[PDB]
Amino acid sequence: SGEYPTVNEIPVGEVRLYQIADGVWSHIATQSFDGAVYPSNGLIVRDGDELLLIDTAWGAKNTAALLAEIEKQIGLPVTRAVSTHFHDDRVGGVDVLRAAGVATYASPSTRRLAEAEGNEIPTHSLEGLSSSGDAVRFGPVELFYPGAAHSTDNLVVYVPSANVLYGGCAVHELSSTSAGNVADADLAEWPTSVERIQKHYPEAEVVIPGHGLPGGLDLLQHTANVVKAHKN
Ligand SMILES: C[C@@H](c1cccc2c(-c3ccc(=O)[nH]c3)c(C(=O)O)[nH]c12)N1C[C@]2(C[C@@H](CN)C2)OC1=O
Ligand SMILES: [Zn+2]
Ligand SMILES: [Zn+2]
Repeated sequence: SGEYPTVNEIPVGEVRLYQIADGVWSHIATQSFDGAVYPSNGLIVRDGDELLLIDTAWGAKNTAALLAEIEKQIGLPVTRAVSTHFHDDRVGGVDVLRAAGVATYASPSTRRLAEAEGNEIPTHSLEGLSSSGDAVRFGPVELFYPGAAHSTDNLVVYVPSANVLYGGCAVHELSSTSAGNVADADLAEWPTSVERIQKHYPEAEVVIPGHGLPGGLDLLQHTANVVKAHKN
């Protein structure tokens, strides 16, 4: 009823949307992995009379529910989607999107890693993002490669119209006490990559993590702290 949704307020197999700013929503879904339940976030950005989707809802059925929730709450067509790294909470559901007529995009590095690991594979390659600090425009957002962090391929997304920074899983929520799932992370480079984000988006007003509650710029420094301490 207004608060940011958690696993406790999302019906089973359901998706909720949360208005972040004018023409910017996050989407929140729930999924089970290795016997535990987790929330995860993505982004929706108005693209004129179309919508740009950032990341799936972690699963084919979740992502079908996501499209239905978008049509119910927003009513504009999702035409393009970007996956910010190769894990299932970012690409799981790309096959559903592609069959729905959504054009799916990711960096070549993400597409390679998804294919190698048996995850669903976005159709289109996003060039110009292979060196840390690279940035390219994509409809109403800027895509930024900060360097290796939560994964070697993780991208972040900035909505300049609203100064919204979508950090993806390279950014953790403030309540985070751990670095999350670090199976594919580079703990040594992660703080340097967060520093690049901080330097590049100093005017960010909202910071959205890959999982958990949005906040302000403090999420960036907190993420660095938790990752450095995890490594220690
Ligand atoms: C699908 C994703 C995933 C699954 C379950 C939980 C998480 C969390 C997380 C978030 C908060 C928290 O408190 N704990 C855990 C994150 C995260 O931090 O982004 N990712 C999760 N995967 C799977 C995988 C691939 C590898 C295969 N060998 C394992 O590495 C991942 O990042
Ligand atoms: Zn991940
Ligand atoms: Zn994640």
